[PDB]
Amino acid sequence: IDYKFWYTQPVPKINDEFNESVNEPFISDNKVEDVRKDEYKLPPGYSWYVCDVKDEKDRSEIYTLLTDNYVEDDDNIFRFNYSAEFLLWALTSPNYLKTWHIGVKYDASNKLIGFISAIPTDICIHKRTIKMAEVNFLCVHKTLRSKRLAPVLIKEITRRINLENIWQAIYTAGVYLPKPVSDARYYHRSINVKKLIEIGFSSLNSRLTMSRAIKLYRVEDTLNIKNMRLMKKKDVEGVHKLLGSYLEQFNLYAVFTKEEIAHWFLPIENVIYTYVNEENGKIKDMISFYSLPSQILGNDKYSTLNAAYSFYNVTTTATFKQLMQDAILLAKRNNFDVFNALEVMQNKSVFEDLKFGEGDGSLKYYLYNWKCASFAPAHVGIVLL
Ligand SMILES: CCCCCCCCCCCCCC(=O)CSCCNC(=O)CCNC(=O)[C@H](O)C(C)(C)COP(=O)(O)OP(=O)(O)OC[C@H]1O[C@@H](n2cnc3c(N)ncnc32)[C@H](O)[C@@H]1OP(=O)(O)O
Ligand SMILES: CCOC(=O)c1cnc2ccc(OC)cc2c1SCCC#N
Ligand SMILES: [Cl-]
Ligand SMILES: [Mg+2]
Repeated sequence: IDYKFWYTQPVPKINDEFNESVNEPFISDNKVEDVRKDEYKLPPGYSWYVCDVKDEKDRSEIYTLLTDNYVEDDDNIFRFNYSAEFLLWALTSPNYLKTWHIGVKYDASNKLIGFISAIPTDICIHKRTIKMAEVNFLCVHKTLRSKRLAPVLIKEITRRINLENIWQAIYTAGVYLPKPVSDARYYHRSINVKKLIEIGFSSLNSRLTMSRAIKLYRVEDTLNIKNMRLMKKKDVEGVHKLLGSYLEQFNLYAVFTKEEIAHWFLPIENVIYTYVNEENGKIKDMISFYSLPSQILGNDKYSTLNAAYSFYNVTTTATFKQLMQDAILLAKRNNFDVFNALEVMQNKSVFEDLKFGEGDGSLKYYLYNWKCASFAPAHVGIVLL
């Protein structure tokens, strides 16, 4: 492809490769005073809108746009269906900016037809910590595709981020764009196998009959780490220490403050689940996963796939395998149908033993305005929503 938008942006060209001695911006010495103060032009009949995600009705508009128009799998079986409470959690992290939650309305109907968002975070890339924006939830209504609206949303959010003297961003996508810093496949561990077969995701064969599949994926309802329990506010200092220490080994990770640990990990039912093991007043192990249902397109029995996605997991008292077997059990106890994980951090090491299957996509990780060496996905230490 020609990437005629992306080639105007400060990202690597498709054949660029940089060695470990290079870890810097494409464009440095940027000046906030020089940033354009005018909003980017939209086509006639469309207007910018600043969404207030803490207002239930604006949030509901974003929820409806994404439910009807967001990411589908390659096979068009599923569309992601982030909940409105999830959107509130994802977008109102510490020191978030309302003005980075950008909608576009079609004036004649007053309906939201496009969205993009970012939140601020400190990202460590090859041992250099940089303030970045983490961009997510880019969406154009399905009736307005291939009209070049996405570059207008990208340029408008870049402008507003640059007004805060932030000049780098991190983002992920299942599409290939110039140019990933790493690329991680999805893997899935079936929990409710019969439902996964019925909706057309999992398969059977003459060796693996339905009863044999159910037995294969059966799990014992006993934790390997007996005192794993939901995280509470008392555990924030300990989680900050256990996770922060663990993440320092990776080539790309977020540098969480204590306030960020409280926001990203304290549990919210049907949104984020974090469990900890406390021994002697120290947090020695943690499991976390978030809820991301998919709408099952056209299905008359099931409308929703409830899926848990692995977030951050660290063990110092058990094996990683035993930890992840406990995460699958915790997701099963919370009614999830499947447990999904990327091949980042230590995860790929347990996929075969814990009977995960390889999915069809991969998720590519990108930086904006940063040149550096790429690296294998076990050296990625960040999970975006
Ligand atoms: C310093 C601050 C920096 C801040 C900004 C950082 C960068 C943030 C970047 C955003 C990160 C978002 C991360 C995130 O949200 C997580 S990835 C999920 C993105 N959302 C979806 O896939 C939802 C369903 N699809 C859509 O809504 C549309 O297809 C979208 C809106 C995706 C494209 O709408 P469209 O109607 O299909 O297409 P046009 O308007 O005609 O636009 C065509 C151009 O858009 C480029 N494109 C397509 N998909 C992209 C994607 N996923 N990222 C980046 N760029 C993407 C494409 O390559 C082409 O450019 P090119 O001609 O050069 O090839
Ligand atoms: C059954 C296992 O879960 C998925 O395969 C799944 C479900 N819903 C989606 C909706 C949109 C979608 O867009 C790529 C993918 C999925 C996927 S695969 C990649 C995410 C994971 N795991
Ligand atoms: Cl322009
Ligand atoms: Mg378009």
